[PDB]
Amino acid sequence: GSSGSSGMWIQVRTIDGSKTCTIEDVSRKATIEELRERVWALFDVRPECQRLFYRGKQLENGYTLFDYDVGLNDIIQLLVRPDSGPSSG
Repeated sequence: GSSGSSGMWIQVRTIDGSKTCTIEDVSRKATIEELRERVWALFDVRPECQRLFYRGKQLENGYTLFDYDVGLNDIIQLLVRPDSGPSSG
């Protein structure tokens, strides 16, 4: 199945620039949906509230790093959204 002796890591820095993390255990064919989960567990921010930007390109979800051709140790600006109302299912 998912092969890859060595794993991939990236630096998730907040657009503002206050805190930076280093997500590990990443695959070249790893979907973005799986990535958010991490940033959502570390920064405790929903996968929809937290925004990911790379090279001035609003990173999309559903596709795999391969699709976007992401590099190893690539910095991606993280922009989270505020409450934005009590809106809740």
